[PDB]
Amino acid sequence: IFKPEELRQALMPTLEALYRQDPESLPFRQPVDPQLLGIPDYFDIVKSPMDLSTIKRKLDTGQYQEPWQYVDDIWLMFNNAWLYNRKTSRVYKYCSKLSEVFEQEIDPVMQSLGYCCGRKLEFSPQTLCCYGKQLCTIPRDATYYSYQNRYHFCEKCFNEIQGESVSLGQTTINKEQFSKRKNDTLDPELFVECTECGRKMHQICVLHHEIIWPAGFVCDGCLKKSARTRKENKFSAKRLPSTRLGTFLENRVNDFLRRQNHPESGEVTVRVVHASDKTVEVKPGMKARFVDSGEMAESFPYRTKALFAFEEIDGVDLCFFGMHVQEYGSDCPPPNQRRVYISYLDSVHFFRPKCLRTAVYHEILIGYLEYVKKLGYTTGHIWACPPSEGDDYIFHCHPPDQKIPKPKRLQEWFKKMLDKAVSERIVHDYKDIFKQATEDRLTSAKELPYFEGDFWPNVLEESIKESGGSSQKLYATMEKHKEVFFVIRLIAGPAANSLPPIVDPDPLIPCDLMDGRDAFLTLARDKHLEFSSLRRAQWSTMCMLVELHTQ
Ligand SMILES: CC(C)(COP(=O)(O)OP(=O)(O)OC[C@H]1O[C@@H](n2cnc3c(N)ncnc32)[C@H](O)[C@@H]1OP(=O)(O)O)[C@@H](O)C(=O)NCCC(=O)NCCS
Ligand SMILES: [Zn+2]
Ligand SMILES: [Zn+2]
Ligand SMILES: [Zn+2]
Ligand SMILES: [Zn+2]
Repeated sequence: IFKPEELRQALMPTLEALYRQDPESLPFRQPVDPQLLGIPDYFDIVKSPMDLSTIKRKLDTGQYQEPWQYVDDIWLMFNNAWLYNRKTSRVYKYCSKLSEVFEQEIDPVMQSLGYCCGRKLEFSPQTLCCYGKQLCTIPRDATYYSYQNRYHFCEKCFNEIQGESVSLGQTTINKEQFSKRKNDTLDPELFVECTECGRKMHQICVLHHEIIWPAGFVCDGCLKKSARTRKENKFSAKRLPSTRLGTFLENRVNDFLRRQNHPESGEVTVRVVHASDKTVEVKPGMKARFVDSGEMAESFPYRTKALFAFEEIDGVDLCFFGMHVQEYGSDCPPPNQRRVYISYLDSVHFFRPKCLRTAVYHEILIGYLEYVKKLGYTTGHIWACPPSEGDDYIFHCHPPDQKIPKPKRLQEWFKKMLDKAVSERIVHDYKDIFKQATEDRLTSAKELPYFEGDFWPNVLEESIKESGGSSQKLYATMEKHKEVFFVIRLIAGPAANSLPPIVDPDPLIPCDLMDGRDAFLTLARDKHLEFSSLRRAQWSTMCMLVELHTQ
């Protein structure tokens, strides 16, 4: 509890800053009189009225015990006006102007009072899909229909359907049973209370995790007064178990950074966090065509691995790169034998120094190619596909100012990586899929490597059925999409035919969270672990690392 004069003296200047906005302030200076103002339904919408005078009064008369209560009322006033008035209206835009003045005023005042910040924070809104169509989606603030907070429909494709009954999966629900609502909900950030001074701070600002510091949160202010420091965070990236692969990659990266000798470079940590054996099954079209006649294996075994790179930024771990791979060993049947495929990779653009970021991503990929080559994998495979809009390959909720490359830029990026790999004599050469097939004198679809989740298994299903029994347009399909599909020769020619068994020295690593991309995306979504800002990514990394350490 601060002395009421202490609060008044500190906060009143922020309130005056709003008052002295003419004419913007005027609509907010006195309690809304619904009838006088010619608006009867105001209290049907606004259930907790608030205005400057009411706030001034509570402030003058010591009704606030702590400054966030003042901030909450200010924001209640603003949201009341944004709620009742149209986006295009006068009062709405006035309100917006006041809120901007307020945000700028309030932040340094709150910090003067011993707080992390004075900002009002809320999480990004989740994207709502549609059960009506494959990748239909609902837009923020626009109206939609939902059932059991589970089945949602865009206002268009909801009214599309003839009649008054919807079908969810095989049971039938009257339209009247759906909720009509706007996608305008934003969840506030959480606070944690200093156990000594009692100040409430943003959990993400102070990075307090209950598992890491179970004794409780104590702010930096209180710690410094008694010359204390937080107990060490033992749930770090560095303390995750090492592997031969992780070590090899991180040595390559850090040796590169040391050669560059750029100011303010940090050490990179690379960890393999999952390794398990899986199988890809041939889909029904291709299986009817070639498996049932014994021309192709019904399935192919591979090892999947997930790996991540971390850097320390402002004293804290930051996960900035992630990748999953499929590795088809020497025991695997043709056509997949001794091949690696990149399932997906992703990044969060906070790496320092910026001007070595791309270089470092390339070093990770070149190192990985070099490593599997050494094990006796002959060939790498890359599908250059950027994420579609609003999908994330690995990291939930990217920074809005992280641009997503289009296909031509992404293709060139892989080419630049591979060209460096060739000049280092790691990659022998590489070709697009069409040229490679030509060189291999390929004649049938059963000869194409068959990877989990890849383009070619799906397009082959489509092709066989379109042609009513089918390979017919295979060269044409390859030519058409060729720029997107890289085939990378690690071990060339006669040497590729007489190799010893592939023996991976690294053990299996059971981690369900990292068995493919879905589980970590789901976790992140369910726990508001975004990678959309430096501070949120630092929080999300901290939580990810606790999860990886605790199993
Ligand atoms: C693939 C990836 C690691 C490469 O990123 P990168 O090497 O750091 O740099 P990019 O390819 O993003 O692009 C480089 C520059 O183009 C800009 N840029 C990227 N796309 C752009 C676009 N479409 N329009 C305008 N500018 C663009 C970036 O802002 C960057 O500018 P800068 O010189 O200030 O750094 C990263 O783009 C990523 O994680 N992307 C999303 C996932 C993805 O595309 N995965 C592919 C799966 S195969
Ligand atoms: Zn804060
Ligand atoms: Zn729809
Ligand atoms: Zn404190
Ligand atoms: Zn530089």
